Amino acid sequence: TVQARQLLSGIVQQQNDLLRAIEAQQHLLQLTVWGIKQLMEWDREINNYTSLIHSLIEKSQNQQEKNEQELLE
Amino acid sequence: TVQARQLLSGIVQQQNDLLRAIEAQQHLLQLTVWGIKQLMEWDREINNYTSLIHSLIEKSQNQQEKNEQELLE
Amino acid sequence: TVQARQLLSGIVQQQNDLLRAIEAQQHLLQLTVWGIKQLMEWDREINNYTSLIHSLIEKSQNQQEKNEQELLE
Repeated sequence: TVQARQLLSGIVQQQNDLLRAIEAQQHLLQLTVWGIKQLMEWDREINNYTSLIHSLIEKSQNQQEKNEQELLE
Repeated sequence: TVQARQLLSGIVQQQNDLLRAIEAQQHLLQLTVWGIKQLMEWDREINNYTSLIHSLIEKSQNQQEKNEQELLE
Repeated sequence: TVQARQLLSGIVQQQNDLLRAIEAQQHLLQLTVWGIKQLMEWDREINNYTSLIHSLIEKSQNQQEKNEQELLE
């Protein structure tokens, strides 16, 4: 199981890596939006997805914390 | 195995969470492109990667559906 | 184990799919930044996160290579 636990641990870790990646690109999308916005429904679509994506990140963060707990058991 | 199935199920779920996150940031990138585009090769690079990324999302969506089936077995 | 190895292999694969997705959206964020930039601290925040995100992609790429090796064992 030790080697078994190893792979799953690097999968769980890799998922955390990906999530932080996704969060970091969010910070960047927000900036590009700000930039664009310094220069209609477009603003509406932006908010609909921004909310959606902040929603999905939260869920993932939560699921990440549970997967790491079930792995530590 | 029940607890074993549990972790893998939250990993599979987390992967779905990440994919939808990635898709939602795509909707947002498309919008920022539109925004930018309301104001050369740049347009070419945009299309090359847009296609690439829609390609990768499709594959992932497919692989997500298979991982969820192999887990339900 | 064969079926056991199967799921984990599609999870590892799915993670690669997601990473390449994330990298492809990076190429696109860079382009939208360039676009925006053709037209203050904003430039600083851009670099801080760009670095951060290139950092996270590297780590993930490395972790992807290890997970695929531990799975091939």
